Amino acid sequence: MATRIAILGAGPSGMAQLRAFQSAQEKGAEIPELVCFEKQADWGGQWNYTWRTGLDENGEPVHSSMYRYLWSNGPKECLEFADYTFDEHFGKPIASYPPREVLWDYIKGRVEKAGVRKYIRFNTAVRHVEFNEDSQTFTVTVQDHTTDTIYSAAFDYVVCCTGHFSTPYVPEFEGFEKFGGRILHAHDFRDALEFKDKTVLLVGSSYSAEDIGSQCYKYGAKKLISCYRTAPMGYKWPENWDERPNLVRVDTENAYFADGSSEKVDAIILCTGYIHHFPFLNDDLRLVTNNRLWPLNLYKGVVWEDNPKFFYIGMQDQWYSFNMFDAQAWYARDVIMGRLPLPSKEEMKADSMAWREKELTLVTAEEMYTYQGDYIQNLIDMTDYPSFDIPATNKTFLEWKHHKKENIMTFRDHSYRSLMTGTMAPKHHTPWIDALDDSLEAYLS
Amino acid sequence: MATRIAILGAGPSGMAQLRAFQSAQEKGAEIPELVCFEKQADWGGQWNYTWRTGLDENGEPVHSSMYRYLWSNGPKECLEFADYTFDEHFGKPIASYPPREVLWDYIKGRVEKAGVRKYIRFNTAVRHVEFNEDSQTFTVTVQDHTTDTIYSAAFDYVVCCTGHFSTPYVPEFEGFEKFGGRILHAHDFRDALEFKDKTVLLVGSSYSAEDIGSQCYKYGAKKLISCYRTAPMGYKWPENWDERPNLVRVDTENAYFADGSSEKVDAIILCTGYIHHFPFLNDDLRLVTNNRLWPLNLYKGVVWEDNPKFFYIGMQDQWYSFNMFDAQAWYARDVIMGRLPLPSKEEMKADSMAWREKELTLVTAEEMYTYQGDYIQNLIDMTDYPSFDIPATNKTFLEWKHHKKENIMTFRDHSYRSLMTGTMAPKHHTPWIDALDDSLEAYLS
Ligand SMILES: Cc1cc2nc3c(=O)[nH]c(=O)nc-3n(C[C@H](O)[C@H](O)[C@H](O)COP(=O)(O)OP(=O)(O)OC[C@H]3O[C@@H](n4cnc5c(N)ncnc54)[C@H](O)[C@@H]3O)c2cc1C
Ligand SMILES: Cc1cc2nc3c(=O)[nH]c(=O)nc-3n(C[C@H](O)[C@H](O)[C@H](O)COP(=O)(O)OP(=O)(O)OC[C@H]3O[C@@H](n4cnc5c(N)ncnc54)[C@H](O)[C@@H]3O)c2cc1C
Ligand SMILES: Nc1ncnc2c1ncn2[C@@H]1O[C@H](COP(=O)(O)OP(=O)(O)OC[C@H]2OC[C@H](O)[C@@H]2O)[C@@H](O)[C@H]1OP(=O)(O)O
Ligand SMILES: Nc1ncnc2c1ncn2[C@@H]1O[C@H](COP(=O)(O)OP(=O)(O)OC[C@H]2OC[C@H](O)[C@@H]2O)[C@@H](O)[C@H]1OP(=O)(O)O
Repeated sequence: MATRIAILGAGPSGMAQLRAFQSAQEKGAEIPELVCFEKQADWGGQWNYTWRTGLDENGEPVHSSMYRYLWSNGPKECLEFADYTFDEHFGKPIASYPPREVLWDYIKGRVEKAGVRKYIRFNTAVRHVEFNEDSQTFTVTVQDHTTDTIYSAAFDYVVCCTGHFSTPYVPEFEGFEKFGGRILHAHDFRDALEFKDKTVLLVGSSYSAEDIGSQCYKYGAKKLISCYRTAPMGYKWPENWDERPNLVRVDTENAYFADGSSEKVDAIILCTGYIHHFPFLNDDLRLVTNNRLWPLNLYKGVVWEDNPKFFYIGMQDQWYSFNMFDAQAWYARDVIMGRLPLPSKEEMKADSMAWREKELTLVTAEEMYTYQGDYIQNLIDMTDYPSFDIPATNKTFLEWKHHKKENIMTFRDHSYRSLMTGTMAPKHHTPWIDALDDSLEAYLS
Repeated sequence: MATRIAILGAGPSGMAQLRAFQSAQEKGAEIPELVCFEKQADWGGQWNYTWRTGLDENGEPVHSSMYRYLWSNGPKECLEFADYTFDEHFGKPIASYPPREVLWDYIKGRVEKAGVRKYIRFNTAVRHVEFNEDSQTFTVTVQDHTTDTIYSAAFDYVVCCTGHFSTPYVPEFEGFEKFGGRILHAHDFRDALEFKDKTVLLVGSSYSAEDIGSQCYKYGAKKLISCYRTAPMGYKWPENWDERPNLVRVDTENAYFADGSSEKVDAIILCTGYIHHFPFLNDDLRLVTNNRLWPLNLYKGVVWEDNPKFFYIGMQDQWYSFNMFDAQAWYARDVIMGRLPLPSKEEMKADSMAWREKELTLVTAEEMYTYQGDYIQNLIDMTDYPSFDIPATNKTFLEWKHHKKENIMTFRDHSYRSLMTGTMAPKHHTPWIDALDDSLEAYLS
C-alpha cells in the first residue's frame, strides 16, 4: 500500500499497533509500510525491567518505573488480550496476579507469534516530529545509538505510543537540601531490600504509595509513614505502617507534618505521580493534559483534533489497560486504512465535549471503570476487534475493589474467571506475603 | 549591531560569554543582540546545587553533578578571574579551597556586577538548533516551562555552553539486576550521610572516586572500596578504605573482583565519568568526542569547523577552568564581532591537526596542564582579555600535585598566592576533616 507509518514506542501500545496491522494483513488486506522506533534495547515498555535510574546507557531518560517484586495490581483477567489468551500463551491455568516477568513474557508472546519484531528499530530515540504543510507528511528525526547517527525520514501518519507514567511529577518540600537521607521519586525505586531495617516516608496516597509501601513492608523495613494531601488511603495497614496528613518540612533527620507530629526518617520516596511530556513534539502536535479518564483534544480518545493524521495510544488514565490499547490500536488502524472516515472538525469537537461532560459527572471508583468500559465498548463496536464481556469485566473490577478493602495485604491472594475462556484461575502455590522470589521460573513450577 | 546571538546555557561558560560582550560594550563598542537560554531557575551551572536527581521538576535531565560538602579540588588561585578578583568579590583574603556555595557566590558576583542577567531566559530548555542554508541563520527551538510553550527564534550565531559532565557514562556489571543495595552514578550522589555506617563500592579511579570516597569517609561510612580498571589511584588511604582490581560481578549482597576476592557491599557508586551529549543538535552541528585536552573539529578549541558560525565553550577536559572559559569566550566574541577573521577551512584543519599531534605526545600530569596553559596563552594573546601569569599558574598546579601525593586527606589544608593580586591566602579556620558545615556563612565567619 502507498502510505508509510511511524510508530513511536514499542511497549504494550506500540506492540498493539503493530499487532493490529499484522492482523489485517493476515486476514488478507494490503497494509501501509510500518516503522516503529524504540529507545530501549527490547520491547515491553514499563514491563521491561532495568536496574538503571535517571538516565540510561545512552543518556536518554530511563523509561521504566518498575521495581523488583512488582506484581500485577489488578486481575490479569481484566487485561487479557481478546485475540491471544492466557490459556494459549502458557498452555495451563495460572493465578490472578502474576509478577512482572510473567506478564512481560505474555505480552511478548503475542508479538513474537505475530512476527512484527522485524518492523522495530531498537536503541533509537525519537527527537523531533514536524508536520510539513506543503507535502502533507511528517518528518521524524531520530538518534540511532547503535550507529551513533542522527537521521530523518518522512511518514504519512504518526502513531504516538511513548507512555505517560515515565516523567516524574516531583514536588519540592522545605528543607530537602538539608535532609541527609536519600530522596527519590517512585520512578527511581528499584529493590525494596535497599530499605531493610529503615524508616521510610512515602509521600502521596495512590497506587504508587500503596504498592511501594507494601514492598518495603514485605522486605523488612523497620517502619513506614504515608502522608496524604487530600484524604487518606484508608486501608488497615500493618503495625509499623501509619498514615498522617501532609509532610510540611524536613530537617537534617526529621519530617514534620500538619499533624504537629514529627519523627526520624531515613529515606523519602515521592509517590506523587507523573506528567505527560513529549520532548519530540511542538505545540501543533503536543498533548497537554493532567492524568485523567478523558483528556481533551482527542477524537475517540485517540485522534489528535488539530492534525488528524497524528494519533495517540493509551494516554488516558488506566483502569482497563492492555485491551483498551488494543481497542484504540484497531481504531487507529482502521482510520489510517480508510475503513472509518473521520467526521468534520466541528463534529469531533462536539463528540469530545460530550465525553468530557460525562467524565465530570463521575464520583465513585465504580462509575469510573464503568465509564472507561463504555469507552472501550464504543471503540470495539467499530472494529473487527473481537467483542468480550465488558459488563462482566467491570464486575471483576468490583470484586477486586472489595478484596482490597477486606485486606490490603492479601488482595493478590484471590482468583477470577477469564472473560475470554471461562476457566477459573487456580489459587497461587504461595501466599503473597511469603512469595519472596519474583521470578517467572518460580511462579510457574 | 545588526546581528543576533544565542548562548546555550548559563553556567560559568554562558556567564563568561555574556561577560565578554558586556565588557566590549562597557569599553564603548556596538555589540550584537544577545539571547541566553537556561533550563534551570538560576545561573551557575554545576555550581547551582540541587537535591534533585535524574529528571528535574519539568522533565528535563537534572544537570548538576555536585553534592553536599563539595569543595574546590584545586587551588582557587588557579581559577580566578583576571578581571574580577577574589579580593574584590569578598573584600578580604580567604583560604584556598572554598566550598561550592562559596565559589557559586563568586562566579555570580561578576555577572551581577556586569548587569547581564537581563539577557537570560531561565526555566527554558533548548530542544533543537537547525541551520537554514537559504537565510544563513540558525533556528533555535526551546521550551519555556514557565509558560509551558514551545517557540522558536532565529539567530545569526550560536555559542553552545551546555557542558560535558552532566550526562553520565554508566557501564553495566553482571548481576546488577539482582543486587539489593543502591546502585547509582557519581552524578546522582547527594548527601554522604545517606551512607553513614555502610560499606560502599566506588567503581572508577579519577576525580570522582577520590573525592566521593573522601566525603563518604569524612561523614562516617563504615568501610570503603575502590576498584580500578587500568591502574590504582595509588594514594595512601585511611584504614577502612582499600583499592583493588576491577569489579567483575555482583550477587544479592556481594561484590566480586579480579583479585579473586569478594565481600559484602551496601551501595555501589559508579564513578565512571560522562559523555558529550547534545540532544538538541543534528550531525551537521554535533561535537562527538571522548573527554580529552584536544577535541578535534574545533578551530582554536572553539570554532565548529564544519559551520564556523557555531561555537563551543569549554568542551575540553579541565585542568584550568574558569579562566580558560573566559579566554575562549573572549575569542568567540572577537570572531563574532569581526575583530578576528577566520582562516580558510583547510588552514583550520592543519592547525587543529598540529594541536592533536602535540596532545598525543603528552605523558605526565605536568605536561598536560602545561599544554592547556599553552592553549590558554595563545587564546589570551589574541584578545584584550588581560594576560596573567601562566608559568606561575602552572607552578601552583605543581605544588597542588605534591600536596595531594603527600597526603590525600589534607591537601585542602594548604594555601597559595593569587596570580592576580600577589596576596597569600590565609589558612582556613578549621582543618578540612573537621569542617563539617559546608555553608558559605560558616566558611566566611
Ligand atoms: C509502576 C507501574 C506499575 C504498573 N502496573 C500495572 C499493572 O499492574 N497492570 C496494568 O494493567 N497496568 C499497569 N501499569 C500501567 C502501564 O501504563 C501499562 O501497563 C503499560 O505499560 C502502558 O503501555 P504503553 O506502551 O502505552 O506505555 P509504556 O509501557 O510506558 O511504553 C512506552 C514505550 O515508549 C518508549 N519511548 C518513550 N519515549 C521514547 C522516545 N523518545 N524514543 C523512542 N522510544 C520512546 C519507551 O521506551 C517505552 O518502550 C503500571 C504502570 C507503572 C508506571
Ligand atoms: C562533580 C564536579 C565537581 C567539579 N569541581 C570543580 C572544581 O572544584 N574546580 C573547577 O575548576 N571545576 C570543577 N568542575 C568542572 C566544571 O565543569 C566547571 O567548573 C564548570 O562547571 C564548567 O562550566 P560550563 O558552564 O562550561 O558547564 P556547566 O557548569 O555544566 O553548565 C552547563 C549549563 O548549561 C545548561 N544546559 C545544559 N543543557 C541545556 C539545555 N538543553 N537547555 C538549556 N540549558 C542547558 C545547564 O543548565 C547548565 O547551566 C567540577 C565538575 C563536576 C561535574
Ligand atoms: N505535593 C503533594 N503532596 C502530597 N501528595 C501529592 C502531592 N502532589 C501529588 N500528590 C499525590 O500523589 C498521588 C499521585 O497519584 P497518581 O496520579 O495515581 O500516581 P501513581 O504513581 O500512584 O500512579 C497510578 C497509576 O500508575 C500505574 C497504576 O496502575 C495507576 O494507573 C496522588 O495521591 C496525589 O494527589 P492527591 O491530592 O494525593 O489526591
Ligand atoms: N567499565 C569501567 N569499569 C571500571 N572503571 C571504569 C569503567 N569505565 C570507566 N571507568 C573509570 O571511570 C573514571 C572516569 O574518569 P573521568 O573521565 O575523570 O570521570 P570523573 O567523573 O572521575 O571525572 C570528573 C572530571 O570532572 C570534573 C573533575 O574536575 C574532572 O575533570 C576513570 O577512572 C575511568 O577510566 P580508567 O580506565 O578507569 O582510568
